[PDB]
Amino acid sequence: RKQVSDGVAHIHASFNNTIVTITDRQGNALGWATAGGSGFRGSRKSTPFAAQVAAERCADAVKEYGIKNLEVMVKGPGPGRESTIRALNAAGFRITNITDVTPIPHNGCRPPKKRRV
RNA sequence: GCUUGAGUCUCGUAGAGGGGGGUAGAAUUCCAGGUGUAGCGGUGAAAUGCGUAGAGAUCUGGAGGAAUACCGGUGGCGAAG
Repeated sequence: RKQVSDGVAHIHASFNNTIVTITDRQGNALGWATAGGSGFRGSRKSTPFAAQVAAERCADAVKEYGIKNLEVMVKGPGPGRESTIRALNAAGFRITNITDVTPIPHNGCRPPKKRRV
């Protein structure tokens, strides 16, 4: 409907997935799409190429809004995160800045006991 | 008998030493919302499980429990824990 020209992107980046969702600095969501929502499975769904395709299916999914400026909130380990930031840059968005917003607890809770092979 | 051992008094310095009572910010979880769709989750690959009664993701508000990131250093205190 309307125009923003400067939105916000959020790349949740797990070791198993990398979901990318956009809003306009208001929490009112606009467009979301996952690396897993495109037929990919197994290790294939955890590749930076899956990140590229995901970026493309958000970029096309936002053409009506047509923002020309982006800020990216990269969170969590990213295998595919490393390449997602420049795919959007090429998708017709002059990314202003990147920000590592990975939440760090002040020893609030006991973490789960990780893999023990 | 004596004052060197051992004790007492006057004056200050450092400290995660101990007990009790207050309070604070991140973080996880749940609930109430607003937006928002087909996925989420995990794996060697899957499956159980979760999702159209609207999940996952995003912003706001609330509730409860536990512990206090950097400072931090084989640095400090304590008879040991």
